[PDB]
Formats: sequence, C-alpha cells, structure tokens
Amino acid sequence: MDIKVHFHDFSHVRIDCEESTFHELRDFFSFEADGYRFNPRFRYGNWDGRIRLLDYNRLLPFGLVGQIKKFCDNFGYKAWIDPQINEKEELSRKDFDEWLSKLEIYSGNKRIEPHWYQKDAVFEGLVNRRRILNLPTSAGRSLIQALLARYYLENYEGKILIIVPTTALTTQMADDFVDYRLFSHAMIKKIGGGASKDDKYKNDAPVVVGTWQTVVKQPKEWFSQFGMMMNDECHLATGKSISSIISGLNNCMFKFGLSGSLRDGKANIMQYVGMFGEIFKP
Ligand SMILES: [Au+]
Ligand SMILES: [Au+]
Ligand SMILES: [Mg+2]
Repeated sequence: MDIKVHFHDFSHVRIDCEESTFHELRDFFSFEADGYRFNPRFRYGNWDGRIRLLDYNRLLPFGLVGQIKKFCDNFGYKAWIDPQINEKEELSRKDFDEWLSKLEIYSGNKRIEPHWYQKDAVFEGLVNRRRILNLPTSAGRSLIQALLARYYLENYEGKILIIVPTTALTTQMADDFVDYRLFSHAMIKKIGGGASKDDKYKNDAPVVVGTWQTVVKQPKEWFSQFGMMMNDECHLATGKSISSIISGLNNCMFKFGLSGSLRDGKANIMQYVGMFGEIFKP
C-alpha cells in the first residue's frame, strides 16, 4: 500500500515506500544536532547539521516504530506493519507473579521483597520488550535490573549487557546482583577499568557490565551476542555513543533505559526512544 514496515533484526525496522514519502519520513525522523556550526562537517563538509535517524537504507531504529503512526496520520498515509514488530512477551501477570514467588531475594542474610512498583516496572518491560523505565534513583533500580536479567537468563540463551555511568558502579552492580543471590560472580564479567579483579577472562559469563566509554570501543560484531541490554541513567548517554553501538545489537530483543531525569524537552529525545523504546512511568 502506502507504507510497509518490515522486521529487520532488533536494532531497526525497514521501511518500504515511495521516494517522495521517504524524504518526508527522513525529515520527520531528524533533529538539529546541538553545536552544529562548530562542526567542520557542516562548516566545510556535506553535512546540514541535522541528525537523521532514518538513513538512506530506509532503516529506522526499532524503538521509534510507534512514532510512525503520528506521521501517517499527518500525511494521510496507509501502512502495514510486520506483525513480528509488535510482538510482546507471552507472560501473563499471573505467571509473572508465580515466577516472582519462586525467587529468594536477599539483603545480606535477610530475605527481602521487591516493591509493587519494581514488580510493575519489570513486568511492563518484559512484556513490551523495550522501554525507557522512568523511575526515581530511589526506586532501587539495581533490583529491577537484576530481575530483568534473571528472567532473560532463565528463558533465553544469549547474554545480557548492562551499561553503567562509571567504573565504580560496574563493581557495585555486580556486587548487588550477587547480594540479592540471583547471580554468582562467576556469572558476571566486568569489562573496562574496574573490569573484574584479575578474575575476568570469563567470557562464558552471561552477564557483562561496563561503562559507555569501554563499550563504544568494542567491535560491531561483539554486540551480536546480547539478547538483553540495560543502561542505568540512560539520560547521561550521548547520541554519539548510541548511534555508535545501536546497529551492533541486532539480536538484542530486550533493551531498557532507566532514568529519573528524562530529556523530554531536548531535541534528541527521539534517539533515546529509538534505542530504548517508549517511555514508561510507574
Ligand atoms: Au503508520
Ligand atoms: Au533515558
Ligand atoms: Mg516518544
């Protein structure tokens, strides 16, 4: 018909349409880069200072599929969306709660229970596969992240990539996961600076934890091994980092951004939902 959106791995979807609608879509999914005018690619090169999330390969970051409806409504377009794109996890709230009740989570030697909002956030994320979980730094996000990784670990064979803001937090995240008792250290590889003690060299570990600066220096192919990826404080991530590894996560069915400070009024908010999915506030 007018627009046909096909599945194309878990990083992007492919759009089929006319050359005319393509240019409309290309302008629609673009934004002004902050600081262009100082960029020599604009001052002397072929760049117009705008970031295009829809490339000429007609590929659009997965997380932005939902926004295409805004477009089609505006230009009166009719579109078919590959059903595989809107696919949700077959997990009923009933079975989720059942799954949660079999877990024995701890805090030192004292057993603890996740809060209702933590349970809701985890459930929302799993069912919908990818979301920007908008929760306050107090929402004890490490447990939300631990539950999300545990779930994936039990149901899929890939690996889990967790991106944190600093090397100190890399160690803290790994320690938290083990304190909960949902994971053991042999199961968590820390990469980069505080990258495990001399302990690493554990490339069989399902969970990989690092910072953006380390992660961005990895080969594109390195990201194919991940089925789930999380970035705590995703509002601190740059567009350069995101656009740098997004295509590499072609098998990353689950993707989550956690943040209490979203960039609602920033021009680039578009590429955070393109990388992490729609926003969800508990
Ligand atoms: Au549409
Ligand atoms: Au974010
Ligand atoms: Mg949005």
